[PDB]
Amino acid sequence: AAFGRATHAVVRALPESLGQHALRSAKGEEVDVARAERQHQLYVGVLGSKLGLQVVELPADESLPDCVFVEDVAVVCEETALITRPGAPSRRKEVDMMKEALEKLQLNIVEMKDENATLDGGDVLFTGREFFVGLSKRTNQRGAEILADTFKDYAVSTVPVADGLHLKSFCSMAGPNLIAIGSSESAQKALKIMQQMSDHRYDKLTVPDDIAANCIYLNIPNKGHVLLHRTPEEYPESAKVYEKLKDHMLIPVSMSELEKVDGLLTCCSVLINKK
Ligand SMILES: *c1ccnc(NC(=O)C[C@H](N)C(=O)O)c1
Repeated sequence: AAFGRATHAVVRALPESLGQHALRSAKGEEVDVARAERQHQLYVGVLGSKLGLQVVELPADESLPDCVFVEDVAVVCEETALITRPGAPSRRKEVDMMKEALEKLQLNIVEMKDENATLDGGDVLFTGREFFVGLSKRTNQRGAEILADTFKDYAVSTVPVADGLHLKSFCSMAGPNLIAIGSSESAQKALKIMQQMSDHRYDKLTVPDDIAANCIYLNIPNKGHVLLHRTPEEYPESAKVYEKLKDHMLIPVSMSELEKVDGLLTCCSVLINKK
């Protein structure tokens, strides 16, 4: 029942087409697809081999270049899975394989079907106490309302997200009651709005690189606090901050290639607690 407890993870392999065809915020560097695949394979190895989660590995689909980013297509809370309606219409065929995987794991499925609702899972921060939902270019108010209707036990509030970002482009949970947050004025502005709307006072872990505020926190039996964070080679000044979590088992995980198409650590798995 502890926050961040997980027993299962759903992931999805990336297709060769991701290199040229995945959506991306800005034209930048060439994606090395082979290197992205190696980094994705190590990421899966941490969740499954190192941490012992039961990993469901969905196969790549060359016609769905963003299909590695499974977090955008489902939000899981306890035994209920919301299958989302991704803001980019061409990603909506990703939900099919996800719905099948979650149904086989015996989760109760709720599908976002409203033709006026969109929501990317990357815009959803679940603190263990409530949800914050980014209103972005991919997630709209109607999507937020359907999420609130799906998880009626939890408060849900919204926060404006800028540009070609998701809410978790600059934050994520780093522990119980602990929000990792970027240093930018934008990231700080959104955190202030979240904190004002909440009944609770959260502790913060502030990192100097917004993108490095996306980490994966897990509570693993016989291990305790676990945190996957970006490496010192990628973001040395943010890695230094994570180093001061002395009761966390810290695991540096590279994601530099998928970051080129805006995908971060949380985006690459859906985590489930089957107690
Ligand atoms: C995790 C964090 C931020 N964004 C995502 N999703 C994507 O970027 C998907 C796609 N490349 C896009 O919408 O641009 C995952």
